Amino acid sequence: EALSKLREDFRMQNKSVFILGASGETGRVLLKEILEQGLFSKVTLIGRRKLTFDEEAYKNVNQEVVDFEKLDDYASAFQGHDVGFCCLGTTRGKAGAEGFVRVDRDYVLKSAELAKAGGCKHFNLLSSKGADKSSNFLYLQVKGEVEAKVEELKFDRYSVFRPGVLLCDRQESRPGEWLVRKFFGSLPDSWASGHSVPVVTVVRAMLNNVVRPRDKQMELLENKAIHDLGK
Amino acid sequence: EALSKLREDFRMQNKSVFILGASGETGRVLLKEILEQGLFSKVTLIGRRKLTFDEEAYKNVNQEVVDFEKLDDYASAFQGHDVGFCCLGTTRGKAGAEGFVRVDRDYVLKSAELAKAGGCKHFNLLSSKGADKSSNFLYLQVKGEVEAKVEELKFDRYSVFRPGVLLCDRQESRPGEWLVRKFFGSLPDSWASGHSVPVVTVVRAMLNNVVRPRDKQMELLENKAIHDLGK
Ligand SMILES: NC(=O)C1=CN([C@@H]2O[C@H](COP(=O)(O)OP(=O)(O)OC[C@H]3O[C@@H](n4cnc5c(N)ncnc54)[C@H](OP(=O)(O)O)[C@@H]3O)[C@@H](O)[C@H]2O)C=CC1
Ligand SMILES: NC(=O)C1=CN([C@@H]2O[C@H](COP(=O)(O)OP(=O)(O)OC[C@H]3O[C@@H](n4cnc5c(N)ncnc54)[C@H](OP(=O)(O)O)[C@@H]3O)[C@@H](O)[C@H]2O)C=CC1
Repeated sequence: EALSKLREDFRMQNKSVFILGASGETGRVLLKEILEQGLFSKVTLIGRRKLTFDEEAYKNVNQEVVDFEKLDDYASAFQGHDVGFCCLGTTRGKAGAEGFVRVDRDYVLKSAELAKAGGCKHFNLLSSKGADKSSNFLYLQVKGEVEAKVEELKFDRYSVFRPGVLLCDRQESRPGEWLVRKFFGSLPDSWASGHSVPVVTVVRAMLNNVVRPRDKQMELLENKAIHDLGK
Repeated sequence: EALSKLREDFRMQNKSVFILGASGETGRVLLKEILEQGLFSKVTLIGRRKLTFDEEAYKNVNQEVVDFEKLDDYASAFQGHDVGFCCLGTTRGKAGAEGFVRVDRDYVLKSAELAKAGGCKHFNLLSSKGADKSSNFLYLQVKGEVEAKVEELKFDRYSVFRPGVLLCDRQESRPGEWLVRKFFGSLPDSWASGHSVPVVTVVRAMLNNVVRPRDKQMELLENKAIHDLGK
């Protein structure tokens, strides 16, 4: 109800959004929810390849195909958007150690830099629970490092999300949750919420947050807060 | 290619199929793949509630809404199908201990009994890795018990599938796999396949198996075999 009011006010602001990582599993859910909620008057995807869609609402989605190795040459793709969401990410297994840093730190930071120069007022970064630039684990070290480097850009509003392992298709209430929980010991039915979170809940938290009036310059939501806001 | 030949031969046999648990996550993927592959000339869902669908192919799907507490009164719903798939299942958290036994053992066994009496020649049961009727863990004890009780019905062909924890949306190649694997230690990139499996792979294994000519009266596929056959 109050949230409904915030969404209406937000739609009246005629805001545009750009998304990095829309082809990914979190990104595709974010795009779908953005279209289902009709929060933005213009939606632009920025990525390495053109995507093909099903439903009709996708017909109005703009796509900017870029070469991340020469991103500066595609600076125009980052011009004029009010809000940005970054769901890009790879793994060491798929890209090697250096390739992982290249995507999760370099491409993300460069994109953020171009977005700031392009007028973006609210940048949203999908990070991970445990992000720590001092970590000895490459994945968490890089997440902590890129969080800090994007903070330095000083967006009017910067939101960092640190979800636990991403679930899908109600895994949290299906038999697999019982099997995993039992493997770890005699635990309470709410144990899973501490280390995991459904991707739809993460997206709902991101969009419920986007319609709240800007307050603090930097917001960082840990897994519990994501569960609470993504209700 | 050889598999393509088996599928063609199977379609020429004009077989009908019934599915229990089509509303579930594995069941819905099984139904979708059955329609996409066009393996059966008649598809019937048996369950506690009527389901509503999207795509056109679902228009020919028959639905039998039954009361599992009085299943004998719905014996006609099990009449005449050649193949049956059971993807029913609940949890202790959702149904309590007795309620879990009621669904996973009682409803499943009763359904199998009615299917056998109804002429079903090939019954497929979705069980779990670790199923053991002697287990001290309720979930695995019940899975092991119902596997044995259905074996006693002596279907012409009985296939039991024991998948590890069910994944979805490429979780096996996304960052969550790296996080979970690292939590467990320094492990090889193929570690996850030993304890988990994508639901689509499970369904593909089930359907690749269904088109193979009957050989042994009972077949039991463990997680590795499911990964291999569900390629
Ligand atoms: N999955 C999980 O459990 C968790 C994930 N995270 C974080 O959330 C974010 C999203 O994760 P998730 O949705 O699972 O990721 P996915 O693997 O589903 O999506 C990854 C995205 O990044 C893009 N990408 C990857 N490599 C490149 C590249 N070399 N060049 C250009 N684009 C690239 C992909 O594009 P393309 O389709 O072209 O490859 C895709 O859009 C990541 O930053 C991840 O670290 C946080 C907590 C847990
Ligand atoms: N998820 C996992 O990781 C694993 C699952 N398994 C096994 O695979 C099977 C399928 O699992 P999964 O797809 O995740 O399950 P889901 O929870 O997605 O689906 C469960 C199904 O059982 C039906 N069901 C549950 N309770 C009742 C009831 N009281 N009366 C009638 N129908 C009921 C559901 O119907 P409705 O929609 O009406 O509730 C639904 O069709 C289960 O037997 C599970 O134990 C095996 C290995 C791991």
